[PDB]
Amino acid sequence: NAMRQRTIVCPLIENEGHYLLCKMAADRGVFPGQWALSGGGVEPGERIEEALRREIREELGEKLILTHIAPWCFRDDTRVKTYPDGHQETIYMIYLIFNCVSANRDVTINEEFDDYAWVKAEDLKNYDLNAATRVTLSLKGLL
Amino acid sequence: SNAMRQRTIVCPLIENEGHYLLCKMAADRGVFPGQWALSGGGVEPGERIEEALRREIREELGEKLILTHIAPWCFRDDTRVKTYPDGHQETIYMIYLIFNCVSANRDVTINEEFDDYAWVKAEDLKNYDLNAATRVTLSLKGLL
Repeated sequence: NAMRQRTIVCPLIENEGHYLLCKMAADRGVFPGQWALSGGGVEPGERIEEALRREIREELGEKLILTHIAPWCFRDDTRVKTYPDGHQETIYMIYLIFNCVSANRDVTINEEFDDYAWVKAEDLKNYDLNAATRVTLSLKGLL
Repeated sequence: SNAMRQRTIVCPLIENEGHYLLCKMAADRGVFPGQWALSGGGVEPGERIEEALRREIREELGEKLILTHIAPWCFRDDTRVKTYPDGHQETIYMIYLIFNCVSANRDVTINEEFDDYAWVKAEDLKNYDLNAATRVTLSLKGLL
């Protein structure tokens, strides 16, 4: 019952009353094509905002310009991952969620996603959100 | 990649009847020796962060203090030189996970990290020599 610890940095990116959501690539997860916030794990020797900027660059492209980044909220969770050989790993995850504002809307998604959208705040509640994203947006009072 | 030691810290802001618990760090150890502080410590592998918080409270403040409300509040990073009892020092890159907390009672037994403790109302906080991290946190809370 192997374990891993992951500190996840997650930007909630706003631009003119719209928030960026990304559609998870079809091969990811149990429910194909749910919408989510971007983000990923901090690497050893990396400051948390450096990790956030790296994740944004990797997933959303280097043309997206951030005008503001600030810590917002955190929580933890656990996930049991089952491997092809049948063994399972418990992943202890700490979510660090940041409020961010972008200057622009230019996004080039990587292989993690199949689509993206700048969603009007009042429209977020109509999207097929993944579980973690639903929890986060509910905390923000956006749903 | 920088070469610093890293640590995730869980930190409770503990209120009881409108007073906040401050602890005075011993003069020869800690990130902020000799100043008044919010407590806190590291998360171990396999521990949920609230379990780590509760463990740290039990170790530093004793088993009799009962936490009746705990909720994530805010986070930030910090870099500080930590002092050890043997006299050596290290620069540590820390993530602070700060929780809003309420205790049922005021029974505290402090460990060797501290040499005093007090339950302090907001109006009186600036009267204490608060460490830099504690001051930033209490400001974010609107108490300062």
